[PDB]
Amino acid sequence: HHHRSGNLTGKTALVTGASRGIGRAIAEKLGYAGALVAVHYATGADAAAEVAESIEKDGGRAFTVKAELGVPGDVDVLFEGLERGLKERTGATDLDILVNNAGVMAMGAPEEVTPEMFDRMMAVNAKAPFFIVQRALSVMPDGGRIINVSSGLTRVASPDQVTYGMSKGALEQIALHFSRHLGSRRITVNSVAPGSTDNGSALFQIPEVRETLSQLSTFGEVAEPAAIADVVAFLASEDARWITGAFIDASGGTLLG
Amino acid sequence: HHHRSGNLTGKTALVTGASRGIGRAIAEKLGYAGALVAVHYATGADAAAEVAESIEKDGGRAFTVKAELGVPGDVDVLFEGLERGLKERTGATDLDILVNNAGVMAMGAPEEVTPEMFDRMMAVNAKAPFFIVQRALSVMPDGGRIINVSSGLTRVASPDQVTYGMSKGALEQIALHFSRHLGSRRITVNSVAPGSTDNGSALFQIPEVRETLSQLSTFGEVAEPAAIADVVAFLASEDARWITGAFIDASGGTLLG
Amino acid sequence: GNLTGKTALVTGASRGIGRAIAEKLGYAGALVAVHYATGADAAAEVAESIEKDGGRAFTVKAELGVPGDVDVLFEGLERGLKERTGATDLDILVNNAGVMAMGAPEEVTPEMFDRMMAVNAKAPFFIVQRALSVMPDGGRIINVSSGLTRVASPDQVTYGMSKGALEQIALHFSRHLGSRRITVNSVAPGSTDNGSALFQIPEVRETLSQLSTFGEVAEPAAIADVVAFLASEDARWITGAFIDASGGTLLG
Amino acid sequence: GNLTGKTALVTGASRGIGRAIAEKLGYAGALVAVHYATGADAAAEVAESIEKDGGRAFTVKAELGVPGDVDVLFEGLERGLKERTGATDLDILVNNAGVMAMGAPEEVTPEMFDRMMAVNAKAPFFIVQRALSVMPDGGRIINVSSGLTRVASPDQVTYGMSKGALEQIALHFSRHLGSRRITVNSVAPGSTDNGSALFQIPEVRETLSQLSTFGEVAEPAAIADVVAFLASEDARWITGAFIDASGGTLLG
Ligand SMILES: NC(=O)c1ccc[n+]([C@@H]2O[C@H](COP(=O)([O-])OP(=O)(O)OC[C@H]3O[C@@H](n4cnc5c(N)ncnc54)[C@H](OP(=O)(O)O)[C@@H]3O)[C@@H](O)[C@H]2O)c1
Ligand SMILES: NC(=O)c1ccc[n+]([C@@H]2O[C@H](COP(=O)([O-])OP(=O)(O)OC[C@H]3O[C@@H](n4cnc5c(N)ncnc54)[C@H](OP(=O)(O)O)[C@@H]3O)[C@@H](O)[C@H]2O)c1
Ligand SMILES: NC(=O)c1ccc[n+]([C@@H]2O[C@H](COP(=O)([O-])OP(=O)(O)OC[C@H]3O[C@@H](n4cnc5c(N)ncnc54)[C@H](OP(=O)(O)O)[C@@H]3O)[C@@H](O)[C@H]2O)c1
Ligand SMILES: NC(=O)c1ccc[n+]([C@@H]2O[C@H](COP(=O)([O-])OP(=O)(O)OC[C@H]3O[C@@H](n4cnc5c(N)ncnc54)[C@H](OP(=O)(O)O)[C@@H]3O)[C@@H](O)[C@H]2O)c1
Repeated sequence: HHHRSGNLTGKTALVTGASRGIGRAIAEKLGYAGALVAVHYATGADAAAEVAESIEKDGGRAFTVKAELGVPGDVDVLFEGLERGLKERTGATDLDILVNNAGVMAMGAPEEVTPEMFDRMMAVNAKAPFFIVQRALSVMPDGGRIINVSSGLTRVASPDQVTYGMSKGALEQIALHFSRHLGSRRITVNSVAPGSTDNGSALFQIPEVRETLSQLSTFGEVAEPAAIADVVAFLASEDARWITGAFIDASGGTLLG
Repeated sequence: HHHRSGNLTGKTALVTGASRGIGRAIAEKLGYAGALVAVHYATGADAAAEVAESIEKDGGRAFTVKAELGVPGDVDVLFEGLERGLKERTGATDLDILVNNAGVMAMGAPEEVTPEMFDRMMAVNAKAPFFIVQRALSVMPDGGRIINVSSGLTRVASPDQVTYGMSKGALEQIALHFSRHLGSRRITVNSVAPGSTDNGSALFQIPEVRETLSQLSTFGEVAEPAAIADVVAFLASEDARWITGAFIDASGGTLLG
Repeated sequence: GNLTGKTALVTGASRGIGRAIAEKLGYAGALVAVHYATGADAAAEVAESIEKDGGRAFTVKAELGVPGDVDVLFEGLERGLKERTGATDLDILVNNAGVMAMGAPEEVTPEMFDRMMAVNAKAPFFIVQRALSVMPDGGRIINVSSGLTRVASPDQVTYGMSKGALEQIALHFSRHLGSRRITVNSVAPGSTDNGSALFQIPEVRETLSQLSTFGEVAEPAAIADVVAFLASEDARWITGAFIDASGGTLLG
Repeated sequence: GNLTGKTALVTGASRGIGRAIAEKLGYAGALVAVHYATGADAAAEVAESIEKDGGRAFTVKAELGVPGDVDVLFEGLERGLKERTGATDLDILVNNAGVMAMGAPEEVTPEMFDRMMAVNAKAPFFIVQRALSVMPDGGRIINVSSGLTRVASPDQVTYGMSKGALEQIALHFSRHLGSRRITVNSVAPGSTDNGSALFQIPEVRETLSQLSTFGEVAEPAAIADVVAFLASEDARWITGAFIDASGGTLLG
């Protein structure tokens, strides 16, 4: 197996929800840069394997980690798999880069939202990222990186996605408070807000929604996942060392009013 | 019983957590303005009665409603009591003004936050306000008002209150998304962000915290609850008809950097 | 009313939003200085309307954006306040006067830029500066901005720049003046019918109405009611703020 | 590097942050126009440093904030680009040049105000305007603002106003230029050691260091690395943004 070197050679990274979509693109980019990437998934193990194998065929290093998030024991399951894999491959449990990308999306009348729907959105999109950050701190060296994938919908009124917006609003608070907490350790903590992005899902196959999504960006297109990944990879690098506690707009001009 | 008239005469209002602190001040001000005020509480029934009686002795109309928020059946319990009281006193269940003020606060190391602590903060401060709004829409006439009491801590990094900050970040999203949803009904939906406010609690009796809280405002004082209530009462009035989807900074210059 | 015994200057009060603000502050009991550049008869009408409804008011001419402007304004203001009250004290300052323009960004000239900045940002700064010498503790400074500082509008970029500058006044002066308990805030109206012919053209009115989540352009009274609140003791704990009075124009 | 074949103008590149930006863009492969007002020898040093490390660069003199400034700048720039590349195409524009000042708000003069606005807001607007005629699709406009647009700083209110105006350029022009895929963004450095004597005074350096959550003032390279990212294809989906490169100065 040939080894491609890059700016993140020697670093380790966890990307949650890396089996497809934006997460996949993030893992691929971090892997290309030289980071040993833990490609996390809930149930898409074949997709996750494809990503990890892609990273390795291109000269990188990667492995998959299964953990359903939003249920009791989730963070323990995640970190058992992560730390086993990191120890096997590096001799240590150190985690340099954490990308909280896994999330769920939903569209529906606000009048129809149930308490169970609210709990699930909040459990996956806000609660799990908090507890993943909390657990990561015990193994993240000084100079680390935490990047939380939010949404432009925290700045664009979208009644049919209020629950989702609430969960991402909570997510964004992680960067604000933890950036200060972790300043002395030089761990940067930032939110990245993608605009509408073609994740290859069934919902993007629907003509009615797909038509309106393209016009949200000032560029008149939805994003390719790679356009979001390139921003995350920058934040994960030395070049973004003076950026912390920030909201980074990667929406292609969706937040212009 | 003598009747004092004001700008809100004929209107009805629910103020959650109106037994003490900011909520009490809000109820008193809305009552003085002529609104029939439902003074809500969880367990401080004697304090709630004192508030309602204060409102009535000053020429207004008020009654108390018990509901523990953040538990199954909470919104049903709340609205059973509210609607019974409104029907008894007005012949209708119409609710003109909704103030989501009830909330919990906590200070502690981020490393020590437990999942149970997170759930409770989110259940009371974000989830319950969402479901209260959802339920209120079925009884709120066009021209109504929804005011959510947030916190300046959504804009000031405060590691020992990250969980609280997350919950208020979620809360703030309610005004953004619902303002658009409800535009055609002319129901305004806004967030108000108090700065540190003397609520008469035990925590304000502690010298160490009380000293640092006073210096957060550019005025070098903590707020009196009445200073926050006067802002809420404005938002509840006709004079604030062109304000919706807004974050209203009632922090006495706490958010200046 | 709640401003009885207070004095106020409302710049650009001869018409539009400023006229509505003057009328509202006067009704609440403030002695209002009704400022104008060339609209002397319209200014006189506003002052008379305030008097007619039981208040006190007078007019003060000053063309803003030219050398000597703030001197002219404050000579007229302070003389008029001293004559009427026995003091030059100014409790409430509303920087409302402003100019608006639409055009392709490629056609903006340096002269157009200077004029916009001179009236919309520079004059408000020097008016605030001069007002500090005569504003008692518990005073109020309210700057009328625009929602266009938050909504990308290429045909109004120079106006946007000027209002972005104006908004910084509240940020920095709120901290400077905290110990005097003078609040300093920006109010951002949405599209508001100022009585100009522009707003009577159906196609233009329709387009502008759709900017608000309410599907209407504002009446000036809707903005004035917000300003009067900020000028009152009810807004004593609001300083350094951006107050969105746009009818939901800033929702994305 | 990732900017090979691209051309760039960095205003105020003779020293400080602009010098670091020029050096970084040149290392990435851009032909860099190193602009200055009076620092000709320092500008020459920067251009030589770029050449020495394998790149291409040249200097262009223009005093900004005076009549004819943009004409002088673009005559020099376009002639130099045409000579070196055969075209006047400008891919990357960095409005970095700016003036800073501290003093009591009561002592600010109209002349001080005009100078600050002329250099920090007006010249960037007219530079952008002129650049549109020679910027190809896929270009980049990056305006260097300041964290002080978000941190109340009474002794720097006029600077704050000027930077608040500057920030509006990205908002409005991002929408104007979307169909050309030219991104327009503001970068906000925190306190950054620009090599001036101010930063060698221990007491001042200590105070400024505490503004960042890292307890240090920035090296110019930390800011330049952010600008170089924005100038690259990696930032193609960032437009109309405020990018906080302040080391956690804006946390409250
Ligand atoms: N697409 C957009 O337009 C858009 C816009 C803005 C922001 N975002 C945000 O970007 C992130 C990625 O979005 P996307 O469109 O790439 O998502 P997507 O294609 O659905 O992919 C979701 C990823 O998250 C994982 N995941 C979902 N639920 C999980 C759970 N409960 N536990 C563990 N993993 C779970 C999935 O794993 P499996 O494969 O195992 O199911 C998958 O890898 C999300 O946070 C989303 O909110 C997306
Ligand atoms: N104090 C500050 O400095 C400050 C600053 C910014 C924002 N805020 C926000 O302002 C709001 C009021 O704060 P405060 O200081 O006035 O509060 P406080 O004095 O503790 O009063 C809390 C009120 O909420 C009620 N409540 C608490 N938990 C409840 C629950 N689970 N179910 C139903 N009611 C519950 C309490 O009812 P009982 O009397 O029955 O217990 C009480 O009426 C909160 O949303 C808080 O987050 C406060
Ligand atoms: N209308 C809107 O949709 C809208 C929306 C958002 C914000 N705004 C802001 O609200 C404020 C008032 O706008 P408006 O629509 O009411 O404007 P308007 O109807 O055009 O009235 C302009 C007022 O300002 C005065 N003025 C203009 N230039 C002046 C100068 N150089 N020196 C002294 N006074 C000058 C005018 O005095 P004369 O009568 O003597 O000419 C007049 O009283 C402005 O700052 C504007 O930017 C307006
Ligand atoms: N340093 C900080 O802490 C800091 C923090 C935040 C933002 N900023 C911003 O970052 C940018 C660069 O700041 P810096 O600290 O690197 O500044 P600096 O060390 O003072 O360098 C100023 C540069 O701008 C040029 N310049 C100044 N006035 C000019 C004019 N009227 N016409 C043409 N060029 C002019 C100078 O050219 P000459 O050499 O010919 O005089 C010089 O190259 C500025 O926009 C500043 O506002 C700085």
